Amino acid sequence: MEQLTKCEVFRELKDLKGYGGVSLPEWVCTTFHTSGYDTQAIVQNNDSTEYGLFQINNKIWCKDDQNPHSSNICNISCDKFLDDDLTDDIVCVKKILDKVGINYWLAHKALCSEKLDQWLCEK
Ligand SMILES: [Ca+2]
Repeated sequence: MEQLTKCEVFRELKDLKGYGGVSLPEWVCTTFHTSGYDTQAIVQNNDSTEYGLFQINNKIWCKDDQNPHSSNICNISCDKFLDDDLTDDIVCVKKILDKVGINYWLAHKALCSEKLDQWLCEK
């Protein structure tokens, strides 16, 4: 467990601002509903494990020591998404948006396309 606060996420996701048409308040909203802002969120559900603040699965995007069938499109080890530096997470997230789009994150369409004003930080 290692969470950031809304305002910290707003500071650390600065590169994604505008990328793929998605604003910062959408990403701040999306990520709360995706991982609670916890950089070491790990969720195994059935056939895949999902890592970090962005919940990137070891199925298509990264290499996992316990799943050799991965496509590893991000060409990285999934554990590098469990640390405190979101620099590479952001790189992976740009490849996902290139290939799949922001709808990889279900909270976006469901809870974060409307009324983004509460997700603001002038702090
Ligand atoms: Ca990282």
